[PDB]
Amino acid sequence: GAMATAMYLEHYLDSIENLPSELQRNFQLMRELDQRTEDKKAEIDILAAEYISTVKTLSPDQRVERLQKIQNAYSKCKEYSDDKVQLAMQTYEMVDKHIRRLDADLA
Amino acid sequence: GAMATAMYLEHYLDSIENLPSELQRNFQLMRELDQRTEDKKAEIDILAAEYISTVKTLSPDQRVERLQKIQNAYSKCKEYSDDKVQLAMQTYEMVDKHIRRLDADLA
Ligand code: NA
Repeated sequence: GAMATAMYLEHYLDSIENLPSELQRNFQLMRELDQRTEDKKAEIDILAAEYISTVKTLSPDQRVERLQKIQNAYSKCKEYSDDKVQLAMQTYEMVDKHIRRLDADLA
Repeated sequence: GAMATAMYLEHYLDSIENLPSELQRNFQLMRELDQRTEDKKAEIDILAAEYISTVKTLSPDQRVERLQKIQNAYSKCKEYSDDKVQLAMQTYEMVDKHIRRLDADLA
């Protein structure tokens, strides 16, 4: 059913500029949350790359410093990732609600 | 419009370094904007292809992840087409004002 997928997708995309109020909200919350996730990813990239290059210049405590510090950033990034997945599923019901009504009014 | 603008560029054919700064800026922005506009429309076609071809096997959370990217790109084209209209309007109204000084002077 690629026909219906496409048809519904199109009809949806012509409705973006006035979605339901709670749906815009959810998309905005997901955007802000995606930012927190993108930033923590770029942050982890540094701590990783920095640790790799400057690896030999480190004692046993200075190694256990960076790892236990990176563990904190990975754990934090995961909270965001897990939250997004929940906020996404919640939003999917709203999108399915909207497309059904949208396409009922177009029939 | 275009014809006026074509004749304006024909006047400076050799001496394009004489051509006003506000106008030389705008003529580039129009060319840059057209690339960014033409890229986003292509990106949307690919993203929509991915979505049509794999929606059946995608979980609700993943269906929303895809929909985020397509929405945002679709918003960006809408934005880039409003930008192109208003930039060409401003560029054309500038060219007209510059034509009135050169060719259509009141003396
Ligand atoms: Na006069």
